Amino acid sequence: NPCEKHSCIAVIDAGSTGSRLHIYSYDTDDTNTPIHIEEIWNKKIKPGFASIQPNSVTIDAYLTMLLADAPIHNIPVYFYATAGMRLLPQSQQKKYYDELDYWFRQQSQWQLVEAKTITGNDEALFDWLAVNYKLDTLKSVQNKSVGVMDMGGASVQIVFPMPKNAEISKHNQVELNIYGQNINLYVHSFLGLGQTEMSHQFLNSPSCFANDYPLPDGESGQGNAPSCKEEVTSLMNSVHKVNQQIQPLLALNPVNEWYSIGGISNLASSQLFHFENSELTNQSLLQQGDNQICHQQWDILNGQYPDDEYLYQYCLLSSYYYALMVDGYGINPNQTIHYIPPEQNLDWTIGVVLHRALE
Amino acid sequence: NPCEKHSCIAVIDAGSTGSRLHIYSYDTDDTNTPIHIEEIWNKKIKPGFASIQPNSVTIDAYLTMLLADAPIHNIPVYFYATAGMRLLPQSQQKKYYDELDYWFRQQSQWQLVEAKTITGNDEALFDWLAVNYKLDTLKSVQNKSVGVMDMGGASVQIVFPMPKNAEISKHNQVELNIYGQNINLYVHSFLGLGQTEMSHQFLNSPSCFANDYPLPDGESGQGNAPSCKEEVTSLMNSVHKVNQQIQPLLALNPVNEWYSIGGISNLASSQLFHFENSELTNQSLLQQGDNQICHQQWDILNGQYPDDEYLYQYCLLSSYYYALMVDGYGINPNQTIHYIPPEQNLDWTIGVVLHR
Ligand SMILES: [Cl-]
Ligand SMILES: [Cl-]
Repeated sequence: NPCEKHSCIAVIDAGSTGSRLHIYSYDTDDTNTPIHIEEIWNKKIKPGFASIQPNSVTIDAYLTMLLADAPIHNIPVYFYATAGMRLLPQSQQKKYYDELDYWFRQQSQWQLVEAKTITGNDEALFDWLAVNYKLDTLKSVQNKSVGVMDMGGASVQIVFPMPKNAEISKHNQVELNIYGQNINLYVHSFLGLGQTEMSHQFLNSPSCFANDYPLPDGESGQGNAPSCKEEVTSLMNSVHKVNQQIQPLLALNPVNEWYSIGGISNLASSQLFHFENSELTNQSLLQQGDNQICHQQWDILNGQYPDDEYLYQYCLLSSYYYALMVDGYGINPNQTIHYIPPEQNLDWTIGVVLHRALE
Repeated sequence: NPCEKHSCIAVIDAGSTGSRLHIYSYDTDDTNTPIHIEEIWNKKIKPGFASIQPNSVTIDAYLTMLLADAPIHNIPVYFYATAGMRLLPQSQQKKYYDELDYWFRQQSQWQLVEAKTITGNDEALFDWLAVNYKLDTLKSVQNKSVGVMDMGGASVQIVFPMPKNAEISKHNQVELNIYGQNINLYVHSFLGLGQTEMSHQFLNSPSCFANDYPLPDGESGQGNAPSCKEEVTSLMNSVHKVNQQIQPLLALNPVNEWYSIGGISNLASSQLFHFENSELTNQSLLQQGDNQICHQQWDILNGQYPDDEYLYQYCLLSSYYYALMVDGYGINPNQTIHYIPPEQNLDWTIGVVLHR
């Protein structure tokens, strides 16, 4: 038991399709920042916390199931819900936290520090911290601007270095002091551009599905990644104005290197795709998606990759990631995007180890 | 027990936000078509069926919560799911039906006749039938065109009279016979344009919420219904193409009387709005939404109307209904829109009684 000799905390990522408990051990350096962060337990249950009934019987069973079988007890716990909960009226969110806080108060082997819905901005901050901890770029001043994108189930985040600026909302900027240095980041998140929210507007678009895929309106897929990508661009830009919001900032604050986590890692490392060195370009992503998925017959594809649960959306997702990065964020279609290998299955929770404040 | 003296049927509308069980008694006329339809039981539960974990304990508990206290069990059941399920691929929907079928194989009072996800087009037909049955316009050849809109949580339906049309997907029209008259309807369902799904595109848009309402990203609302409405219009027309599909057909087949069911009734009959005779116009809906929610200080307005979980959405919803009906369907902003009083809890299920 490492928690007898090292600091440990638990961080629960309560996301849209489940809740994932992580337990991290670590030490602290002379700037009192965490170092030697190690994950010693990782367990996910379904479904998403915001999707269960907010009553004591249900929440109690859910929390019990999540915290069952934990090898370590008697540590602090941070329960951070993200977009799944952000989608609910705040008076509904309150019932959940009331019930969960109550559950924690009537037991004494987990010490609940905080249970709340974090903003997409806090979540972007954590995204940027987790990736840069892994790349070991936090301890020393960086010459290169590292940008991070999180392609999540229920929101997407973008975050990159930017100097303190009086003309951008203060909720989109974070200044942090970590390892002795000051880092100033622009943070942004989008709910309606999450994969779930975005997909629910295109399920009847034939260009976004493999040929003969049955669309819910009774028509057939006729997959065409560029056509699908143009349609998704209308959501990005005519509706959400991502281009107007994000392209001026990246032009004034260039990113030297892009890293991504979330669904993009999962799609890119699927056997339908061929990428080396855990990196892709948007150009290649769209072309591969169009050739490998959009232009194939659904039943053949489905038969060839069984129990591959988001397969039916791969044509749409290829197109949507392009539309988001290139048409929305303005990123060159030939620029390299690093993705964190999906085996490490990284989420933003390491950022909570590193940074315990919120907005 | 009214089912001793009359035919009865149970019809569940398993929509995106909840399922509503209705039990209807009825007699029939000389064609064996239902008449004298009365509702004898109405129970709603939440959340939507398609949103619960598809394992057997969760599905069985939900069906029990829906059906077990019903006062009559030995009757035909039609379980029709709609847009909540349309959001899921067929392999996921199958899991839900397999468990559901099993639960019915165990409760052998109920006679499950069908449990399936219906098409948006069948749903729209049901919408039109249910509303016209209640208005009593079915028994005779109407000299006016009655249109119906169903403002659901995940999809929205529009349906109105239109003669056969070689230029229109036959997915979008239906001929029906009822009470011995033929009627052709145009039908259309727009998936993702229901109020819940659509609201998930706008929760951080300051134009769509009361001044200083705290948005999920930490920003403040800065309500302005024309700005909100325009954003919603981009979803309707840049993304979904509603105007291009619907406006030319209403131009050629005008509707004299629009009726609506679903969320518009709940919004319009709330205490924030002032409408008489269960009808509104879009122009009045937008202006009242704009003046009495969008342009209000949130904390003050919230303290003024305490009893009201959805109040904070009224800026967005007023702007949305306007975008849909006026910018999407092309309805004159001054044309009366009748909405069914919310206390009737009218959905499309009367249509199942009538057409199966
Ligand atoms: Cl549909
Ligand atoms: Cl947010």
